[PDB]
Amino acid sequence: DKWEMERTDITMKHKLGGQKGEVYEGVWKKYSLTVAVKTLKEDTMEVEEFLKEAAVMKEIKHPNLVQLLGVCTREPPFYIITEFMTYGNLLDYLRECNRQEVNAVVLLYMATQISSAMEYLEKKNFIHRDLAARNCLVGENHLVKVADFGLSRLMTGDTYTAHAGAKFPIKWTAPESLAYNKFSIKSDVWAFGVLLWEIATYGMSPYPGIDLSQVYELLEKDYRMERPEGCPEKVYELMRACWQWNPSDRPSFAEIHQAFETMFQES
Repeated sequence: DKWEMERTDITMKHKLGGQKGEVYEGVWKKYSLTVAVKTLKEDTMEVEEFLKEAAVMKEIKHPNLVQLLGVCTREPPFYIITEFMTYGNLLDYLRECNRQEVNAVVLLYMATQISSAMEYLEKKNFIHRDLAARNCLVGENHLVKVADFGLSRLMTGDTYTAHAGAKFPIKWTAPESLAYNKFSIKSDVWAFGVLLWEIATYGMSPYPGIDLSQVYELLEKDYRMERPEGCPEKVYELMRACWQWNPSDRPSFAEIHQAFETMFQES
């Protein structure tokens, strides 16, 4: 493909973290450009899987989804090269910020950006399956982008059944996923509600102190997290709409983005 790069076009500079693989800060030499590089650890994740992740990322083009720049797929070790985001993941960012700078209007701006990305995936027949603040990245001037290594192809809106034995992040996971391993764009909507709660609390852990093995049983009986201190009523109403028991009663991402755009532009 046009995406293929020579391995010697990039040089590694720093390690950022690991694992199923490692992520490096590197340099694209001809352009003197700082980039991010994801590598495949041998032998953790299967190879065809990794390569398919790259294939899918080739079709993605949106200001709030992390942009692919090139791949190395001819020989091991394999690389996926993307744009570099200066300020790391959104969870640590919220936990460590100056709240006088990162104020209410900024929180609205962040939600608007993320929902724009999800509206795009909704139109293009993709699902994410691990939406959470830990998987969003931050740049200068409160720019936010969603990481997209785990996208799956799925017509809007059919259902994907996860593999037997899979383990989920329980406090972000929709009830139909917890009980029957079923995922759709509506389970992405549920998880988005939890992400909004993360943003409103500047990165607190959800359902504090509540034993994981009882979460499902509470959701069945209509327990939901309470309205956070300082959270606007309309935003909380949006949260609660995202957490309706029946998937078809939950709003679409186009509606959610419309609502946040209006709130942002009115503030």
